[PDB]
Amino acid sequence: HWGYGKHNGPEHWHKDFPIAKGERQSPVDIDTHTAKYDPSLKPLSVSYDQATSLRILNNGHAFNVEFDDSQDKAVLKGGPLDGTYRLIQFHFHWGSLDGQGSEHTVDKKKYAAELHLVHWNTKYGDFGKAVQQPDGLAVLGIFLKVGSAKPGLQKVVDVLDSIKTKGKSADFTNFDPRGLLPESLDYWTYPGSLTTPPLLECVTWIVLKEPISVSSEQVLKFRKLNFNGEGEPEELMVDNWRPAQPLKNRQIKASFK
Ligand SMILES: COCCNC(=O)c1ccc(S(N)(=O)=O)cc1
Ligand SMILES: COCCNC(=O)c1ccc(S(N)(=O)=O)cc1
Ligand SMILES: [Zn+2]
Repeated sequence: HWGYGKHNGPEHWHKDFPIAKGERQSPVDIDTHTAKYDPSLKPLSVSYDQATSLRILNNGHAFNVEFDDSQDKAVLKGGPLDGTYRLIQFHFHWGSLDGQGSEHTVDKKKYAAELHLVHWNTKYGDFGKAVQQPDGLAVLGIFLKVGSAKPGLQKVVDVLDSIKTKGKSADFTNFDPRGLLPESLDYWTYPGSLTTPPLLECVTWIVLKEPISVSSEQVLKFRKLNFNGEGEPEELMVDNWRPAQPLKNRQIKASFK
């Protein structure tokens, strides 16, 4: 099936997911000079105070922290969005070395990793119906650079030993995703897609300008995870990022002057 290796990686995905060559694919390079400030964007509202994390899962492509999305407990609104988008999960993409790992790039610069907080538009009732809609999803993307440790990430790092291999899950309640955000909510936004198969073109991307810093030890712990299941030959979970895709007929808007 699909992956990140030579024989099943991004350059192969189009054969089973032809939208891989579509008109609004993600990620993209964010050329900061050609992005345009958009005074029509409303203030962005990240409302995570009632977030209810449930579980962490190694799905063979990344690890997901899942949330209870049966009510409006952790939502994203404002910015480019109409209405309310409910948080369902977050995960990361990262590299084998600190000089790569992000999916979006900024003036071609790659960060060590990228966090994706995935939300679905509540007008569609649940995630599965939302991914049938051109405005079904909003993903908040946050770059990670290696420097000082991020205290609010440590609880994630500490549980990874229990989900080393594909299909493993563990209880992960009472985790506050607000500890993963940078100080500033300045962002760029554009219409795009899921960055993994099935590559559906449902996402309003909101990519924060300010990276968070994580320590070398924190990202090394990400790199000890496995793509494979237990008892299978070990392939380290590293470089699980899709490269930047053609911008095509899209303009990136900035929330800041
Ligand atoms: C199952 O053993 C390996 C044989 N399969 C493959 O090599 C393969 C490669 C690419 C795709 S993809 N990226 O178009 O979906 C799907 C399958
Ligand atoms: C209908 O898809 C089946 C499951 N896939 C997902 O939920 C999914 C969510 C977010 C991203 S990402 N990397 O764009 O944030 C990629 C995939
Ligand atoms: Zn992602």
